[PDB]
Amino acid sequence: ASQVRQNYHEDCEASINKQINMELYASYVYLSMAYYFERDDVALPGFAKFFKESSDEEREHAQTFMKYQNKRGGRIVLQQIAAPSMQEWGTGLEALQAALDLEKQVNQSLLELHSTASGNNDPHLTKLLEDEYLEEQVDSIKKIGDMITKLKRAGPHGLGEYMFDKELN
Amino acid sequence: ASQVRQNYHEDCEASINKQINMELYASYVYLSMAYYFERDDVALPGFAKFFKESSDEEREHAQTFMKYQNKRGGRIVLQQIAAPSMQEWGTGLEALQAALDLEKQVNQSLLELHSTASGNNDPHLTKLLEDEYLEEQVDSIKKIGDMITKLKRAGPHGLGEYMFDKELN
Amino acid sequence: ASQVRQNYHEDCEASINKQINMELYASYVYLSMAYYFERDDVALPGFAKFFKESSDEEREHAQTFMKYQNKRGGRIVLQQIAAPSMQEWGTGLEALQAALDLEKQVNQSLLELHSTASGNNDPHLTKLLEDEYLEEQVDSIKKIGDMITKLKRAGPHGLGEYMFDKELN
Amino acid sequence: ASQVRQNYHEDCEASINKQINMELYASYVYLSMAYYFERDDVALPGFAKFFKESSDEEREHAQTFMKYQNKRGGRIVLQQIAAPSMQEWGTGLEALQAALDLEKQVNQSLLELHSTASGNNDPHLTKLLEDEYLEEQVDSIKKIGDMITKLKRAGPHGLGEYMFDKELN
Ligand SMILES: [Fe+3]
Ligand SMILES: [Fe+3]
Ligand SMILES: [Fe+3]
Ligand SMILES: [Fe+3]
Ligand code: NI
Ligand code: NI
Ligand code: NI
Ligand code: NI
Ligand code: NI
Ligand code: NI
Ligand code: NI
Ligand code: NI
Repeated sequence: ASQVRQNYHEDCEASINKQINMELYASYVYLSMAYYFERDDVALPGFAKFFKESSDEEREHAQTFMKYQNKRGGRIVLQQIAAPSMQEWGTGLEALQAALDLEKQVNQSLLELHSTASGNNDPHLTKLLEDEYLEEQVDSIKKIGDMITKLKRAGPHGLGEYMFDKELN
Repeated sequence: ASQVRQNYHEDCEASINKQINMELYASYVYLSMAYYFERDDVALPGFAKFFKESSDEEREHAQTFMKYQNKRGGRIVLQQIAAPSMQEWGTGLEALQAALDLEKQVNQSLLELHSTASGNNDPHLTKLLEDEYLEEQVDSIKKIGDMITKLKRAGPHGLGEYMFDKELN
Repeated sequence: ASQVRQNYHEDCEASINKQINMELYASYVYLSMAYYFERDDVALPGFAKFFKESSDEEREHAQTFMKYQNKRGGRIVLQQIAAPSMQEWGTGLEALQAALDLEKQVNQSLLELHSTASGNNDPHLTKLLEDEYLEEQVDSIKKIGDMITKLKRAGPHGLGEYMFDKELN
Repeated sequence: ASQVRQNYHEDCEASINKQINMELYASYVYLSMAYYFERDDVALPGFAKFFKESSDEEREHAQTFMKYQNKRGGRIVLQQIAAPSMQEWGTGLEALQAALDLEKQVNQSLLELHSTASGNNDPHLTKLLEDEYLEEQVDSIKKIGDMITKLKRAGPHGLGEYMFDKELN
């Protein structure tokens, strides 16, 4: 084993590698959305900026897990990153609804990782998940939920979508 | 009696204690409204901020009456603070209408306190009420009335409610 | 359910609402103490300031739980706030002893909330409690314990109470 | 009559002249106390400063009434200023007790002046009394009451009197 490895279960190591792939996938989905909203026939620059920054954040989430893997003496194994589920994302509201669903899927995976870490009595890893991931995920889900409600109020189509887009820009 | 007490009628002392409870109740109502407007299915941050600041102000009104009670040599008696009349406040307009009704109820109580003070020939207390409470109350009622009119013009639902909320934020 | 709700048990939601009421009650108790110590026949401005700031802090604790309820998709339910157990709090030492007892009651409630969250496998909530509440509570209990010991040394009556009051101011 | 005189009753004019004398008398009493506390066998510099500043304030109160008399077209009539009731004021506590009694006598005179003004339907004068005199008087009575309580706690003799004197300096 690695000279640093201590109290680090192989199941947690493997689950971290799977989570790295999921974070990279989420980054790719948000990158797709970002440039969809810069199409000349879409032109929603607030949504584009929101999803560009979300894509950057998920790439950083993946990197933080890669750093963690190395810190504990596990070994990073990278797999193919799936194509985003769509090439075109529809309205601003439909993209936010897809984002909410994705964030909740990621949250479920993080909670399953926490259960794996708890069951293997790894408090360093439950700590990482609670402080660096679970809090960010709940905050993101509440923010996107708020955004869906505000957009449904303002629009969700036409002038209201145009005006809501400005609050993101 | 207190070593400081002079020209301070027991009826005014008791009426101040009842008003302290009413100010604390109004603070509680506005606190309820503030966090109602931060629900993920409401998401009106301008309304939330307006009612948060209103809640803070009413708590300060209560404290100023508590300080006054002590200044005159009366004794503060604190009672239960009733639960707000609602748990959910409806639309922004319905909350403002409830706020206007509450502010007018508080105003009526303050005017009755002024009549009690006048009838007991307490010009220090009629002074406090005129300068620190009655002016603020009339200004608040005019402001909320204005807000109701502006929101009815802009909305009061949908995009207009969304846009009006921004002027409060 | 709320569009944001995930892994949030109804028992935790209800326990958070009960804790909100307890924090508001503690705020009310400390508000009572604060203005008791500004009576002309008490006149302990250091104690008054200590309990005024404590009252503000407990109101903030309540608000942080209200924000948390909304963040997780629970629904805030506000109840009557009981009158403080006393109208007059006696000596500075007796008030600190009452405060220590109240802080330990609040701590016990927070620990029971943590046990509820743990038993329902909610690591986001055990996280909130550990980082935002349990640490503050233990620090507050140690501070008030220290204060009781210092006041018993200095006074606890007469000149020593007068001098101790200055270290709080 | 004066070219400026309007709605100014001769009874109010005479009562203002009597109040001018009372304010000057109070200034003289506090001047006596101030230098009593600078005797080599008393040596309480905090008390001395407190009463020096109180003496200055009462002289300013007299001058504000003289300015008011002129403003309304009344005519200032100045009378003998009585010697202070004592030449030696005893302990710090006895001086504060004498000051509290004097401030309450002045307050009673001001309230009688307000009743005279009210009965003669002079709202300019009831205004002056409420804003410039009655508020200051109640604040002064509460402050001296607080001071008596703090000094009784700290001392009122010996080391506690020595230490209390420092908080005034
Ligand atoms: Fe992520
Ligand atoms: Fe108010
Ligand atoms: Fe608390
Ligand atoms: Fe005066
Ligand atoms: Ni579609
Ligand atoms: Ni996020
Ligand atoms: Ni309705
Ligand atoms: Ni107001
Ligand atoms: Ni006792
Ligand atoms: Ni605390
Ligand atoms: Ni004597
Ligand atoms: Ni004064």
